[PDB]
Amino acid sequence: APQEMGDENAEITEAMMDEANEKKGAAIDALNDGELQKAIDLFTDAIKLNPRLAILYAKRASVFVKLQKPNAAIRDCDRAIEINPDSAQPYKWRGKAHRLLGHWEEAARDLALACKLDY
Repeated sequence: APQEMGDENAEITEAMMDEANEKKGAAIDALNDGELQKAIDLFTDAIKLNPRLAILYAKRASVFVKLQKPNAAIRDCDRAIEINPDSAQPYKWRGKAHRLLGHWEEAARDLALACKLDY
C-alpha cells in the first residue's frame, strides 16, 4: 500500500514553508525518541505543506528503512532525487533500502554515489 506524496504542482507560501519546518522539527524530535510511526506521520504532514523540499522525502525514507519498509523508502528517495539529483542523503537511504531487499548491485551503485556526493 502507498503513502501520501503531496501535490507536486502546489503554490507554496512563506507561511506554508514555516509550518513545514515546524512539523519537521517535531518529526525529528519523535525520530530521536524512537517513536517511528509518529515520525512518519509528522514528515507526511511536512510533505503536504512543502512537497518540493527534497530533505523531507529523504528524512522520511530514512524512517521507512528503520521500519524495514524498503519499497516505501525507495519511492521517497526517487522523489527526492528528482527534486535534487546532486545531494547525498537520498542515495544513502536508497542504497540501504536496496540492501534490505538484497538488490546488491543497486545498493552499491547508490552507496558509491552517496560517498562521493557527501561534502
